[PDB]
Amino acid sequence: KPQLQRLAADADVDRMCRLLEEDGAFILKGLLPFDVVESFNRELDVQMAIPPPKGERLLADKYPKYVPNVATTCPTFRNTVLINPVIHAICEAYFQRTGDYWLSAAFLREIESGMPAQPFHRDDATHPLMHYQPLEAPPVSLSVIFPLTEFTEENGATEVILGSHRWTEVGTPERDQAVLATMDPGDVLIVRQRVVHAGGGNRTTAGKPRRVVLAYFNSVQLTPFETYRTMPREMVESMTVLGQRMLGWRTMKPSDPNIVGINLIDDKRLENVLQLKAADS
Amino acid sequence: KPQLQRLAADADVDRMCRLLEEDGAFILKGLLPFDVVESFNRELDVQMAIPPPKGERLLADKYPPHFKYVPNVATTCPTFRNTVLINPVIHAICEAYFQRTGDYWLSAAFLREIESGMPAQPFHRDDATHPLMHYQPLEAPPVSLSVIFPLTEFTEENGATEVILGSHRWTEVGTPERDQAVLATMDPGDVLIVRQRVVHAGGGNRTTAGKPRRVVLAYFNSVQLTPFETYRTMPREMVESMTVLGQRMLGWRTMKPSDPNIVGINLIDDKRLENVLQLKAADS
Ligand SMILES: O=C(O)CCC(=O)C(=O)O
Ligand SMILES: O=C(O)CCC(=O)C(=O)O
Ligand SMILES: [Co+2]
Ligand SMILES: [Co+2]
Repeated sequence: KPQLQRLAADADVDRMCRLLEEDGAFILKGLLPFDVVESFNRELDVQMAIPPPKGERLLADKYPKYVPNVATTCPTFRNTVLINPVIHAICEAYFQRTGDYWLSAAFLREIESGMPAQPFHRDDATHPLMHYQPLEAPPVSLSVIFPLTEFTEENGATEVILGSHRWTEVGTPERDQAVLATMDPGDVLIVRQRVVHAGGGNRTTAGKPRRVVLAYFNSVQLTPFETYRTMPREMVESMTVLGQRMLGWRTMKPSDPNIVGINLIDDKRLENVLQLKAADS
Repeated sequence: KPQLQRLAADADVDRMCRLLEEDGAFILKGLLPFDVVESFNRELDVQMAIPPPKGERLLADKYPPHFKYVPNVATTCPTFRNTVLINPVIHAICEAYFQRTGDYWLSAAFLREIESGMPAQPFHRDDATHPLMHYQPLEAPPVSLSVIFPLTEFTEENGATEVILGSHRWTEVGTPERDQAVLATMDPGDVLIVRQRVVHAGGGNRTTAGKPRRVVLAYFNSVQLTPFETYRTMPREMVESMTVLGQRMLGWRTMKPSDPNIVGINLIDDKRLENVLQLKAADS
């Protein structure tokens, strides 16, 4: 079976745009240096050391390993991994027909030994209107998957069904129609809208949990699933302009016919109503 | 030639949804009281009195000088925020119309005040703020609804909004002629409700004496779509003054798109936005 193509971090973005249309996904090898991986990894340990919260938990009081919206608690994500110039090179070429994009969610899944595999899916459930966009329409969503520990056949490496954005519906494919996304920490797996995929769980026995940070970059026409509006101004203003636009703190622009912009108030740019400073203001 | 159907404010909502299905639009007669209309205009007058720009006007700079514009009236006009925006007949229509998509909220609400001698608007669909709407099949769950408020009477002379009935079924907006449209001639207090994908335009003000035409447009869209105007800079005493419904409309609460989204949207820290904010509301 044709496997996921592996490209170097400085590969040709024109080539990456062809892989996403042909196969539906590709892999960047070693996009992020290991010490950025280790920084992010030690910042998530801090979060998994947080006391259990004495209130509701939307996806977590839903179940009997989860770190939501990692951009607000891990400075390594929001100030390094969020603004990776290769990723933004891929998003600009990918989103060229639909316009500006921003971060709709970024969270952590940890999969301990003995956990079952994840069902086949598309990342289409949060904004169900995507279910009804035809294949030829400008894409509105792009999945960016960061292995924080090794992805293996044995620990549940993500399974991607190549070319499956051409199916109208998911149905119920069998694990054997997919290929594995084995990767080193620092690698990245990019997944096109409508491509069927599934985490593999962790059939192992010895205690080594698989770690994956999942970032969904959507058209700015699509409401961010995570709202980053409660960040402190002081944390917001030490980000770059690029980061603030991802986290929804600036006015944005879908491609024409939206000839004005989006996320604005007082007929002014949100960053000017708030008089927002930025690290690269 | 068939016209827009005027209904009673107390009309069955199935009747309303039905007319949005085949005609694409209809009018409610006498939804808002006159006392509600006159103070909205007073508040708009307070805002119209303000000289407008020492600089950039994102929307107003983008369109010819054929109208005057007051943006995001929910933040400056108490009558809209506390009465018009939470009108139950408007919400009965929305809850029935957005049944398949789940929660809806307010993408924008603004005043248009059109001066005599301005030319007619061109026939558009309101699928430009979110261009992905062009691509939904007609039969897919709708994600946008336009609510058009006469703040003066609408007449053939002042430019009552021109609606082409059934135009949401067309493949393309195309090259439409004026007498394809029927006029939403209305009096202050009525409401024009216009389904997604209906082709339409504001008329030219061909009056010679009297006050300009005023219309307030409110766009309710699925909570899946990003609001054009963001109400996140309203004062906390102002937002806590609103009702739960009013706060859900203006983006201050976690919302729920239909399944397969079984979690929601507009949340943080895996909790509801209003919980994280300890947000009081007027009726909870
Ligand atoms: O766990 C993985 O590697 C896949 C996660 C995923 O695709 C999801 O959580 O939707
Ligand atoms: O409907 C009206 O009269 C106002 C004009 C309009 O529809 C628009 O600006 O989109
Ligand atoms: Co997924
Ligand atoms: Co319009």
